[PDB]
Parts: sequence; C-alpha cells; structure tokens
Amino acid sequence: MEMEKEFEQIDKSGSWAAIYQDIRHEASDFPSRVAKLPKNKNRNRYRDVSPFDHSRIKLHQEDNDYINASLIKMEEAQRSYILTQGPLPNTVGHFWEMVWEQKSRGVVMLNRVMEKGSLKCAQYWPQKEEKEMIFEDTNLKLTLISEDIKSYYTVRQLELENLTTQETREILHFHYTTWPDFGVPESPASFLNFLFKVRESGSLSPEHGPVVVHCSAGIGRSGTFCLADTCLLLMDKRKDPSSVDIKKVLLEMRKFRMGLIQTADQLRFSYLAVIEGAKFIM
Repeated sequence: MEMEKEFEQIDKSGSWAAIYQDIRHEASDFPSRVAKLPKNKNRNRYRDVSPFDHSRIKLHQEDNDYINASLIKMEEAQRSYILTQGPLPNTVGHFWEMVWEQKSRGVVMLNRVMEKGSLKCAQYWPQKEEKEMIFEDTNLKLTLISEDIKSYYTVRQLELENLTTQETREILHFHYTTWPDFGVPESPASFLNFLFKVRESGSLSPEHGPVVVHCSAGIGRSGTFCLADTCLLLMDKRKDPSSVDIKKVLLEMRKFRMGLIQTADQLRFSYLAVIEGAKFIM
C-alpha cells in the first residue's frame, strides 16, 4: 500500500502494536559473540543491546578492538551510517578513536546527558573553549571552537587532534536537545528541520566517512533518524515514490543492528516524519 493511506488505515483500526510486533517477529537474528565476552562487560551500556559480529565497527587496536557500534550500509539509497550507544565513562576515548579512524565529519546526538533524573551518556565533549579534553588511552585531544544554540538544537564546531601524528580535523556536533523524556514529539517539524541541517553540512555525503549517530542505547531515536533519511532519499531517486515501503526498509536496516525503533509510537512517528518530509521536498 502507499504510505499516507496505510497510515490512516492503521490509525482508524488502532493496530500499531500489531504492526510493530510483526516487525519484531520477522527481524533478523545474527550472532553477537564478541559483545558478550566477559572482558567487554564494562563496554556495554545495556545487556540486551549488542552489535552483530558481521557488522560491528572494529577499533584499530590489537589489545581489544571492541566498541558497541554498527555499520548500517544501505545499498540502493547509497547512504551509510554508524549507529552507537551513548559513550560510557570508560569508552569516551574509544568513541573519539572510532570517529578518527572511520573519517567521520559529523556526530549526531539525539539525547540529553541527564534524562528522567539519571545519566544517559557521559559528558564526552568540552563545554568551554579554554578547557580542552585529552583522552590518554587513545592519544587524542578535543577542543571546542564555537557553539550555536537554537530553540530545538545546538550545533558545535570541534577540533580533534591525533597527538601521535599532530594531524587535526574539524568535527561538527549536531545535538537535538528537545526530544521529550516520555513518548515522541507531537509534530515532526523540528526533527525534519534538524535532519535538513545535518544534510546541508555535508556530514551525510560520500566524500566523508559515515556519520556517527547515537542516543542512549543507539537503537530507538537513532533508528528513527536513519530510517527517515533513507526513506526520503529513496522517494527522490525512484520513478514511483509511492513504492517506498517503510516497513521493508526498517527490516533491511535491522539486518545490520538489532532493535531499531523501540516502540509502536516511534514507528508511527517515523511514518509521520516521512509523510510530511516528502511534501516539503516537492
């Protein structure tokens, strides 16, 4: 079926929970053996969210190459993304090592450091120009260059320096600050505006390494972001935009990381975002 009318048909019939459970039933299951080794227990935020072995990002280190991060490679859309958990106190150095080694330009953050009274990820970037961060385990330096605070999101320019080689690079930090503590946004308008700002920067483009995107577990809000981007790109590329089947795209993405889209509300919101975004394109 088309998307907008399949949408109303699920609303009127109130079957979002049944649709979403079908997806969960059909989703791929692959091994995640490296993630479950005992030496990696303090590298995982949640015991039920692990990267598949076939698609995990490997650190270029011979001691322990493990990080909780996955490469989602979308062949027809010609887009790649790295989805990862919010960094932990003992993995902030691994996180920036990954950014460096994969040649990423941008980092997309869809959570706040504290939500619901608890810490959802480490304070992994510097908050003042004159107070830079050094990560001694991976030999990197990180400096805040500038910050632009808007009503729904903040953009930061950062400098990352490989202290071994003295090479430097500019990284863009796109921080969506207004997702609600419970549920999903009422309108997709500010989320879509945010996505367009990430696109306009060049961070999603083939001349760079894949964008790194995260929330707390790296599957829910993060899944919404890449599912919406990929679906809109396919609607531009294809002769028949109504042929784009969001459930099929989501199942393709779940071949690369488990659990993408965590609730039926997030699924409905993803439909809404793609339906509204397609118009604005023309």
